[PDB]
Amino acid sequence: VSLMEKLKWKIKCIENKFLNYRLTTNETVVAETEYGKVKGVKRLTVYDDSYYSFEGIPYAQPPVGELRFKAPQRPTPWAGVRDCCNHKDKSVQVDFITGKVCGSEDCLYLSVYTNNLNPETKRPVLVYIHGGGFIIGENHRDMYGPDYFIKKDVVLINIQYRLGALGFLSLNSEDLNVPGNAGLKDQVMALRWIKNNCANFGGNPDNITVFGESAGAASTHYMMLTEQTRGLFHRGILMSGNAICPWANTQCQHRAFTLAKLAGYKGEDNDKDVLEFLMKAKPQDLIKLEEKVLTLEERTNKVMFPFGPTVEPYQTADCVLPKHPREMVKTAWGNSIPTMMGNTSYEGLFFTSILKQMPLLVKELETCVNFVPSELADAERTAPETLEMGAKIKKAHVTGETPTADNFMDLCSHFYFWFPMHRLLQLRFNHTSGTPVYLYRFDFDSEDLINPYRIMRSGRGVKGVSHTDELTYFFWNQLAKRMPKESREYKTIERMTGIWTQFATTGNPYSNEIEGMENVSWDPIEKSDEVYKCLNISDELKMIDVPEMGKIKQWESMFEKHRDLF
Repeated sequence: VSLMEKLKWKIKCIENKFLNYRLTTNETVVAETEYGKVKGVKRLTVYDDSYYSFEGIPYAQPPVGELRFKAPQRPTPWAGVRDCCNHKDKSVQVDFITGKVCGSEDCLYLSVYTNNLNPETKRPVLVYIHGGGFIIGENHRDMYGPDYFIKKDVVLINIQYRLGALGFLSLNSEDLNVPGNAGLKDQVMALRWIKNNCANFGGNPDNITVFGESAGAASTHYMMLTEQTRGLFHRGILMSGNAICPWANTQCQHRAFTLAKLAGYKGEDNDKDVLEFLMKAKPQDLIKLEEKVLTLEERTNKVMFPFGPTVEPYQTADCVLPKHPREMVKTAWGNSIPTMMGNTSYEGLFFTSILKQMPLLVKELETCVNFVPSELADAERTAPETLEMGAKIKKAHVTGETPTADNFMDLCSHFYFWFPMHRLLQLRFNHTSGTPVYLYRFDFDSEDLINPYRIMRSGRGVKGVSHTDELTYFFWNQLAKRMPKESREYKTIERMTGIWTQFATTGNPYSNEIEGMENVSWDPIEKSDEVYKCLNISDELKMIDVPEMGKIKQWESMFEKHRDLF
């Protein structure tokens, strides 16, 4: 458990060291950027492809010292040619295997990849925003390698942004000018850099697609909601997440004091003095104590992370979320670009690790009161309003006589992913105008090719298609290897990067380019279909009604006399 793969991870980080060097070439090139010239280097893949790599391009000022917790400031445009032949490090975070803190505050970088720099005509630009709960993640190629996408004629850009309290501290007093959402404002400025720089790498600035998985999906949705990013891109793909997910959003303004207190602060709960302490502390001490900010009860109520995107307590210079997610769906420019959304066929299997420890988690399901949406439920969660709402949940997911893991994990698929998706689509349908949304369901199961997230649900061996299982067919990671191109895994890489690039190009995810799509006719959802159609992606590709629709609809029935709140 962990120490097992702790040494594994160690003896697979040193691979990535011996393979990264080996796959480096001598072919350097220089591209224009608005801040000055940048030097990249051609790299190779295990499939005998190659691509140009520019890593460590700053899109903002290093947010250190006085810039800590504040909105990003654009960088200093440099003389000469800046080295981008190496990664820069990841935002400060608790690494999943080591367990202790890694990364740096100097993390506001993006990386640009493409198989050809002078291309004949201009390529679609895909911008990937990583997930990780807004508390972990990176654009390092041990985790998100572009090796599969650069088989296609696209420009791929992978961004970083501030995580944890360093990204998402929020304070009421306008005075202190720490409204929240620093990490989302980082994303905004990365997208602004992309808009005005992608042409320098062969990109088409009229054909940008933003996509992300989990917190990166919530992020992509936030970038579709704010008027700050209006017009800055043209398609969005939400993979296992949106901004009205219960975990995508927390009111955290009174949690800074608690963080300060855990770290040694002596003084009041006044924000000015709380800030003066948190500005002086070592970044790693804060990040390691993040752990403990949420209260014992906040956890019962399913608040997942102490700091994250929030409704800002006032709107200044660079605001992005002046209002709650459901309300921004109203005039949001992004409802009017082509969109694809989807989930895996067993998201909640991504709770085995948690559940393993104190299986008491399961008895929750005896009334399911804790999974009632927080906005409908009472603080104690025993108002007859709440016990009866929970009975509705409880019936949709408890299958027989007594609750288990599968019911709990199945319940989690809906609480954290499918139900919010449903709520978003229906809100979207009436804050709208003609704009296709397409649904997929990722249902391809394999153990011969994996990604690191599998050992951070330290599961190994276990079937079903968990949250994050799809990333393996989009991105290279240091646990990957060269599969034979007959294999079901290689074919799935082909299909997934093919569909995503097809969507990025025309706003329509279908083509006869895709072996296996030959019998797929895949149309969007509209305001009126009673039941959602989706492309189910397995060893075969098949259009089907979402199997989850029945459980979704009963979740909707908790709102039968609170319809305004649905």
